[PDB]
Amino acid sequence: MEFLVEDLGLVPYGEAWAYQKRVHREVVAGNRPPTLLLLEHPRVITLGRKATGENLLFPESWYRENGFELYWVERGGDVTYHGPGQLVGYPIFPVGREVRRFLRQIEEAIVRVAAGYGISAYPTPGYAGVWVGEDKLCAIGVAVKEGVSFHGFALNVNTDLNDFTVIVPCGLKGKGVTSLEKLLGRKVPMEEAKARVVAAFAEVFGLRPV
Ligand SMILES: CCCCCCCC=O
Repeated sequence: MEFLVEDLGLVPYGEAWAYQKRVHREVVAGNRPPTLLLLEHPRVITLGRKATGENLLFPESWYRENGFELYWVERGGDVTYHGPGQLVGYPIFPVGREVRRFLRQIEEAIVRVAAGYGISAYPTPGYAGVWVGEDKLCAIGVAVKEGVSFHGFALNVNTDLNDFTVIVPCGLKGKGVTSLEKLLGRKVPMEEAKARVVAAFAEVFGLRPV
């Protein structure tokens, strides 16, 4: 019937990760409703299941020297970047066995958010995440353990898109990355993007937000 939204604001990746795991435990135990965490991270690169050292353009020592944190994680995908101005959403939801369906629902929610801004976005038949033309507006990479999801999505609102140039994803993809700011030619308030994401999730999943 319901999902809980928690706005964590700006939180370091490591502690936010530990929080994800604690939230996940409670949902698995049936002691917390499905939970959508909304937040930002300080500049961080994460390397998922498919990731290798060639997903990094520079040596990894360079990243830490230049203001990035770097972590190896168990989510789908290879490399991604999170940083200020990017709305990171961690839906920690009792999805069961239907992971592909859950991914499609996240995609749909993001497509709805973009539509609210007058932007035509699509999952694309062939590339993970949500795209506007040849550019990726939102990365998506989930993990599921004991039938409950963690990690999630990363919607570019006012992201510093220049920070993506130092990472080199592998596989089938479009040409670039984009943000609501870049597409609209002006910054979009983070509090507003959060509200619209909540509204979109409520609609797609058919749950009332608390
Ligand atoms: C929380 C968003 C994670 C997105 C990871 C997708 C990377 C694709 O290869």
